[PDB]
Amino acid sequence: AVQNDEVAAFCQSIMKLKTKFPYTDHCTNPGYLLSPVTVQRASVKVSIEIEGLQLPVTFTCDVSSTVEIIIMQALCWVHDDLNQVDVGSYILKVCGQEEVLQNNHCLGSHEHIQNCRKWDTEIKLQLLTLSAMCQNLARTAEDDEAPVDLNRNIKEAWTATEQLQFTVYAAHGISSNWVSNYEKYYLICSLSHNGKDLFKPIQSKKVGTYKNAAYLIKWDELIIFPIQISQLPLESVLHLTLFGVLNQSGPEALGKVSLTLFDFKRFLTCGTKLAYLWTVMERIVLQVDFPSPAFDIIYTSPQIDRNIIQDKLETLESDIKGKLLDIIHRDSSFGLSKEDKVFLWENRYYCLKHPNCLPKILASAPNWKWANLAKTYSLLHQWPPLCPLAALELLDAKFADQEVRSLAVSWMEAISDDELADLLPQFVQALKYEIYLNSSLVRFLLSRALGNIQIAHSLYWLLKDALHDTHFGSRYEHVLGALLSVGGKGLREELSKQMKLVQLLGGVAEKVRQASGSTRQVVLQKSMERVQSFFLRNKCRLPLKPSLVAKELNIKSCSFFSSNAMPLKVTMVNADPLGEEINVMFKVGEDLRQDMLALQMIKIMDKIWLKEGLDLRMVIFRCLSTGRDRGMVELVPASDTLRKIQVEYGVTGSFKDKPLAEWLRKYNPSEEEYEKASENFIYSCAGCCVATYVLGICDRHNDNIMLRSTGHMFHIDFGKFLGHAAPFVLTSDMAYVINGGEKPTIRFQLFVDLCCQAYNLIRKQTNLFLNLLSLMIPSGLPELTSIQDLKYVRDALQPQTTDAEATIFFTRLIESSLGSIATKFNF
Ligand SMILES: CS(=O)(=O)Nc1cccc(-c2csc(NC(=O)CSc3nc4nccnc4c(=O)n3CCc3ccccc3)n2)c1
Repeated sequence: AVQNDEVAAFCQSIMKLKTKFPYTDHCTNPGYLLSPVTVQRASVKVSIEIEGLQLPVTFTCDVSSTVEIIIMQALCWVHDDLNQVDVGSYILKVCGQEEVLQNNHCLGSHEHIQNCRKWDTEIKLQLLTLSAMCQNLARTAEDDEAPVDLNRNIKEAWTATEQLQFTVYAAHGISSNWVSNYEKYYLICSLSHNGKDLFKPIQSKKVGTYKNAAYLIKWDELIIFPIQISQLPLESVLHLTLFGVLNQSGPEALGKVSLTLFDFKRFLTCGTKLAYLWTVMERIVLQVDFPSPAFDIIYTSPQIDRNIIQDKLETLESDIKGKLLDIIHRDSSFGLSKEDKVFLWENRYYCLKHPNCLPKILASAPNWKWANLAKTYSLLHQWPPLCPLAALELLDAKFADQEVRSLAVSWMEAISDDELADLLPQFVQALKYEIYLNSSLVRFLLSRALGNIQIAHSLYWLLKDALHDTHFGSRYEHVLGALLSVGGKGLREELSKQMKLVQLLGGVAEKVRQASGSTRQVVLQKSMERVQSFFLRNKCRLPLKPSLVAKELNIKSCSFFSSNAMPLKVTMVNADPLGEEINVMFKVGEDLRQDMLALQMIKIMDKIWLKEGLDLRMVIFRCLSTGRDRGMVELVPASDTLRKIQVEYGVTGSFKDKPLAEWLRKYNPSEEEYEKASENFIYSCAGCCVATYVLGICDRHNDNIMLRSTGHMFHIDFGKFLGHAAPFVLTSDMAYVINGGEKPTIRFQLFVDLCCQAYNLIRKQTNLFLNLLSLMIPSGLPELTSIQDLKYVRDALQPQTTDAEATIFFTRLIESSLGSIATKFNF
């Protein structure tokens, strides 16, 4: 009955958000995907199709020049004098791909450009105007005008002395497999804020089902906490963990319930409140009765302190300033001893010069008591703006305060769509630490989605994948409903076709696995015919890369890889005849979400390196979980497992060093071509080695390691992630490729330099990797479950030590990985 009120006011806020994104604004409503930029620290051939020219124009562009000047370098090839064409109208799309280049960005800073250079493929763009560039996704006047629908006494609280108490009445609708399995049941009640218990939990008494009511458990027990309303922060949560002692022939948790002690309008919970814990998907109703005074108790925030605290200061230098600087320059807040905490908290007004340390300060607060909020808030308002990545820590569970979080979101406005897009999973998890449906965060994400179609696309797939969390399933239903609503008729119809495609592909995969031995191909062709029927009545965009528009299935290219998963090779025809055909893997019966995380962490190491001008030539491939234990995976062309290389070589010749080199000589015959390709191997192997050690991917064998024909090395099956007890292994044929001989060369010295440089550049961002892995804890991936799992990664990243002693540390890992051939080299 406030739940309906809360939703109603959300919708009101979301209508008001929409008014800032009118259909007419091409900036915020372009109707097309933007080709992604990743800002980079020389020259290239671009081929541009031009309307009314039989041949496309090919010329050299300074990779450093802006798409804007390139657009008319290309009008200068057809037009001798360009006053009689409006350059503004013209845009540049990638051939085959309904994605448009960003005028005010470098050519070199586009993902599509960096990728072509890496693979040495033809950059193929199309010159065209806004009028002729597909806009089927654009929002309409109807969409903007349309409504938002989804899928008296006053005591203040600081004066309220009433002790927090409530009666756990009953649970209703317990299944009959429960009434057999367990005799008695019991609730563990837990009171928390900032993700931590305020008091030790209180157990209810142990009670069986009520007389003549096998669907009902009745406790009718008053529970009293040793705390009064005054002492409860606004974001205080109640957690009733229902448990069940097994009948003869340790009681198991049967479900959890969340209950905010205040509601969205700051009023304390009064009266009877119902919550729903889910077990299949069957709905049990828990009745908690809170007191009903004649009066409403409302949380009021303290009186604001306007004092501005600078100018004259103690400026003591007894090494106390040095110790403060030491903890300011500490990698992170992780491991920070209670002593380091009080020290910071006192010299906090001296730290005002180093904005990105605020998280250490807030985590070193003595408490979040009403009294002390006034001085913590004063600081926050005079505090300088934080880097968006630094602010991310302030949306973790640790900081539940609504002013901290809302201010973290204001600093984050600074971030580019292009960087947020690779950070969306973390942001979708953080939504579990907003106790209220409306919040600065969900408005920030919904407003970014309105303004940028890649972000709306990715939010879609990530919210759908969060619906499956039984505890937060309802929160995410309302966030999804608001996104789908505010996205328009255009966006939703493509997302429906996209949903429809993945479901059919999943059906096909299930049936192919069910089919046994021969006739598996015949089953694939028969099941694929329904997808053939689906494309006959629909053009559809590819979920993995919605820039690609499939129109048709190519059945004779459609295949199944030979594996326990039996993944399918889905080949599709591009709807643009300027395009190349579409190849993806659809895999069923593996939870891809962890594969997705490995990839993201690798991609962020890439970006960190590119930032500092280090290019390790990394293969960056996409993976999307479409539901639970299924999704679509990018296929890398002209690549093969290490195993398969060694096997092929084993048939002719018995030299262990020769196989990788012989495979690369076959696809790169010229000495220059072989050199270019072994150098791609040096660089990409180095990135792979660093990534393997930091992320703890210790599972690397001849099957997990892949090799593109161009020389680039990469990993595919991230089965073991953050693994505990040489973390990477360099075989003798890997060594041969880097040396380019069986004796060592300065190419091996280039390999170690690259490993160490790249390693230090990741250690300088230790705090980003920790925040990005903590924010994924609530996601329920098996080997990322506690704040201990992070410590292994921090341990691997060795942050106390200089770049000098880290370089010695990693160089010793390389000596160790070489195993027995290590003796051939000099360290
Ligand atoms: C310009 S174009 O459009 O015409 N070329 C193009 C474009 C896109 C894709 C393909 C394509 C078709 S088949 C393929 N893959 C291979 O050649 C190597 S196999 C393999 N590659 C993996 N890449 C990544 C992530 N994962 C994988 C994985 O799992 N595999 C399968 C590994 C395997 C080996 C042996 C038995 C079972 C599974 N790319 C072409």
